[PDB]
Order: sequence, then structure tokens, then C-alpha cells
Amino acid sequence: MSGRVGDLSPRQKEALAKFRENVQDVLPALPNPDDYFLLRWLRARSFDLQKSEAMLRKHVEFRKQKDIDNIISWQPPEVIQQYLSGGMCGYDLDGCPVWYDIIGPLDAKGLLFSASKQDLLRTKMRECELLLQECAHQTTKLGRKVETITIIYDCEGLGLKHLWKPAVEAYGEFLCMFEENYPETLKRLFVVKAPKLFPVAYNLIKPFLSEDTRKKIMVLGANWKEVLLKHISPDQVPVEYGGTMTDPDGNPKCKSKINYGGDIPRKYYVRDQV
Ligand SMILES: CC(C)=CCC/C(C)=C/CC/C(C)=C/CC/C=C(\C)CC/C=C(\C)CC[C@@H]1OC1(C)C
Ligand SMILES: [Cl-]
Ligand SMILES: [Cl-]
Ligand SMILES: [Cl-]
Ligand SMILES: [Cl-]
Ligand SMILES: [Cl-]
Ligand SMILES: [Cl-]
Repeated sequence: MSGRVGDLSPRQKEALAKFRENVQDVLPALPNPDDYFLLRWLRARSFDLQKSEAMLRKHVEFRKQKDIDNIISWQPPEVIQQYLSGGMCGYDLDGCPVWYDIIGPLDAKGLLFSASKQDLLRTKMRECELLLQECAHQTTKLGRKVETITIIYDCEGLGLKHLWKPAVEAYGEFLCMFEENYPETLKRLFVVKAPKLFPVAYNLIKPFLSEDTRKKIMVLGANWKEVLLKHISPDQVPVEYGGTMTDPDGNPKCKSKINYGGDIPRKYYVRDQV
């Protein structure tokens, strides 16, 4: 029993009806408060009515404090726009948007020396909202509900520089934000090209992850391209990641969609310590 629309148990259906009744005062100000929306919060707290309501009400306050309704129109500062890696590229075989994270070339120190933690976190919030918006568009296009995302997490080049304490702490703040505000949004996360340092790095961030997220993390081995193509059509995957997708100009990295980071020029630095 999956706890999804169309599949609910009698106890889950009853809990959903009570939940909607209990939180109806905040629904008008939420985006599309359909059963699918409500059930994300209920599944995240195992249909505990008190905990689910507390989680949703905290999210309502987050949306207000961070101006989430208007965040898609907020373009990050130059250093972040140019050097914060990652991007949305393609859809998986079930129609879910795919997000690429590119860790190796990420200059975490340069970013923290060039941008406020608040603007870095706001940029990550905006990414979440962009992905949810793409899910809504896919839902309309496909005529069935699309509400999760697939992540390709490229750990090639992961190194000790990424485990600088302020970077780990800032990333943990992002992860907590994700868990508290975007529950039940991750479908699967594929870690590719992980080096030997990966288990230590993973242990540093596990404290910030939910058990639900941990269950969805799949660490791939040498045959990672093959595995990706079992989940995503080749025409939806960059050549760089085993597919046939390119930028319009032929570039196999699909850089028009995916930012590949890089070391941040000193002209962007705004502080000398963090
Ligand atoms: C993200 C923010 C707030 C600022 C950007 C600059 C910055 C602080 C970068 C942090 C660098 C850093 C600590 C990268 C983390 C490396 C940790 C790993 C490779 C372990 C694996 C991490 C996983 C599986 C978490 C994935 C989370 O579920 C996700 C939301 C994708
Ligand atoms: Cl520039
Ligand atoms: Cl210290
Ligand atoms: Cl260990
Ligand atoms: Cl563990
Ligand atoms: Cl599988
Ligand atoms: Cl420079």
C-alpha cells in the first residue's frame, strides 16, 4: 500500500480526509493543494496527523519568510549564476525531470567567499521550485501525475577540498531545507563516478538526510552508463553521461542546461574568511 492517490488503505483515506479538514485554513495560500500535495506531508510522517500538520505549517511559514511565490523570477548574483554547478536536463522513462549535480568542479570555498549563505540557500530553493514547476508541466503534458525527480549525482573529482567544514555545514543547511520543505519529491538519486573518499563524505551528510532519502540513494559502479539508460532514454541523457543529447551547437556536455562549475575568479571574493 503505497500511500498514493488511487491506492490508499482505509486508515490512510480517513487520515487524509481529517488532514484536509485540519489544515484547510492554510490551503488557499498553497500551490495546488490537491490530494497528491497533502499526501506528500502525510507519507513523510507516516500519516501521523499531528506531525504532518506541524510539518506543513512550518512549510507555510518558510514560504512566507522566503517569498517562495516569487522565487522563480529571482535571478541569483553573478558568481552563483556562473559557477554554481548543476542543472535540469531531460526526463526519465516515466516522464520525471532529471537534475544533474556536478560536485568535482564545484569551488565550495570560492562560493562561500563570494556569496552570502542566504543567497546560496535561496538559489537551491529556487532550483527545487523550478523542478516542481517542471513536474506540473509534465503532469499536464502526459495526462498523469508527475511529482518526483531523478537525480544524477556526479562525484568525479570529489576531494578533501569539498569537505572543508564550512562547506559541509552550509550543504547540511540546504539538505535540511530540502527534507523539511520538499518531502517525497525525490524518486531516485544515482551516484556516479564516486571515488574512494565517497563513503566518508556520505557519512558527513547522512545526519541531514531522511530515511526516505537514504533509501533512494543508489551508488553505481563501473557500468553506471548502462544503468542510467535502464532508467532514462538515451536521447534524454547528455553524451557526457552516456546518451546522445547535445547542446544545439553540438557540445556533448549540454552546457546550455547543465553548469559545470569551475574555480571562481578572485574578482568575485567579498570576504577573506568564513
Ligand atoms: C549548496 C550550498 C548551500 C552552497 C554551495 C557551495 C557549497 C557549500 C558546496 C558544498 C560542497 C559539498 C559539501 C558537497 C557534498 C559532498 C558530499 C557527498 C558527495 C556525499 C553524497 C551526498 C548526497 C548523496 C546528498 C544528496 C542529497 O539528496 C540531495 C538533495 C541530492
Ligand atoms: Cl561574467
Ligand atoms: Cl574548528
Ligand atoms: Cl563507515
Ligand atoms: Cl549508516
Ligand atoms: Cl532498480
Ligand atoms: Cl583570478
